[PDB]
Amino acid sequence: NWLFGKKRKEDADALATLKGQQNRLQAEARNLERQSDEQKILASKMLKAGNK
Amino acid sequence: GEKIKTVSPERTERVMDSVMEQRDQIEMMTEALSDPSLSEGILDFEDDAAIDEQL
Amino acid sequence: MVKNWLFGKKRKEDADALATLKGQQNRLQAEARNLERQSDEQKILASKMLKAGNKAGARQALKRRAVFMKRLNTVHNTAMNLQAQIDSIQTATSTAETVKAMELGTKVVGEKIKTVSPERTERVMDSVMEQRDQIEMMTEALSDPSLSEGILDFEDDAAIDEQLAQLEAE
Repeated sequence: NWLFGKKRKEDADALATLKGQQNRLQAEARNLERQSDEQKILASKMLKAGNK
Repeated sequence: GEKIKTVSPERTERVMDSVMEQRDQIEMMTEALSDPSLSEGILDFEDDAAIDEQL
Repeated sequence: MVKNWLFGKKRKEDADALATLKGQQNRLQAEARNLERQSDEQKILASKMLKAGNKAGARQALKRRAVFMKRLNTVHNTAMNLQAQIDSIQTATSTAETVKAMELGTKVVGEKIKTVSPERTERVMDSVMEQRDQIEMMTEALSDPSLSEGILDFEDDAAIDEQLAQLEAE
């Protein structure tokens, strides 16, 4: 009876937790990619400016 | 420290998880046995119309 | 009559630890009382230095009193910390007993749930439903009105219709 709704709620909560954690990981990956692109452009710029 | 090592928090988590699971299983077993579809059994084909008029 | 050897051993150890903590707490309370007495004496002395016409001595006595009250505060806080440790010991003991009781109950209910599983209850209820259906079909087969009726009107109730009409007119 009422246990079926509880099971559905538990599955939905577990999926919500997993998706939220995946959202944090995707945000961190986006930040890392931003930093890597910035770093590549900076390296090209300072090689233009003459340092190895 | 000796007490905390004996009854660790992981042990309490296991005990409470077992209590929750067993409570769920007792509820499901005791609601399976109480399904009104048996004592009802045969239901109105007219879908309560005769009992409506009786009331 | 089961002896719990380890339980009694640990009980003696915890009782000795509680006795040690209570004794040190009592010592700290006595020291706090003595420091309060000394502070009161210093305040009386400060009052006498004020009356006699010696403000420097009054300031001296009040500084000494301030040191005594700071020591009193430190002693009182230490005694409160010892009380907190005693409460932690008693809370850990109670929590251990609660977890043991819960584990015992869980063991019993687990044995019951394994014996009468939910699949077993599903099988029993399915058998009850099937047998109820078969009893209903058997007991309605035997009650078909076509027998006691048997021969039905070829005119299809016309004669009985007119008989009912004639009895109504009667």
